[PDB]
Amino acid sequence: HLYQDLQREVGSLKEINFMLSVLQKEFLHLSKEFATTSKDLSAVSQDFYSCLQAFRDNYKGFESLLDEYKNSTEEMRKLFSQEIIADLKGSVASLREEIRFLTPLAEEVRRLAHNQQSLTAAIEELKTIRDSLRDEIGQLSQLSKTLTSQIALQRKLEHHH
Ligand code: NA
Ligand code: NA
Repeated sequence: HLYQDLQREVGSLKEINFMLSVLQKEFLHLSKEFATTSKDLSAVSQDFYSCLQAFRDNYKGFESLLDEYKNSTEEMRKLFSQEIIADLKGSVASLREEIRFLTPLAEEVRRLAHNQQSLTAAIEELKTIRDSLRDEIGQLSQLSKTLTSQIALQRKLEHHH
């Protein structure tokens, strides 16, 4: 019931992995389209590729962590503290909300540029989203890395049985 509870809360990680694959390329494309129009917008759009790639690099690790929680022992669950579970839930929820904001901005920038409108607010929003995603994907990455290492060490120390 704990695993079915957290899994419901976090949702499909594969869905996030796929959507970030789509969006990282959409924004690399945008970065090439505007290289000679807005240096500033091109730079932030290019930044999004590596920012989103960090989640994909860690995707197998995140799925593995969820599986470990699914098959957890009484000793393993102590590593899954309430603080850590809350951090997992809140960073994944943050990713989903940020993606909701990020998705329409590529076309919005294309539309603004066509009608010669100011790109300032779009660039500011893209910078804010990039920084937020960097923070949350990095927190998720570190959380998963630490927990998996702790689980491995606990199992290694149980090997004597
Ligand atoms: Na596309
Ligand atoms: Na968090």
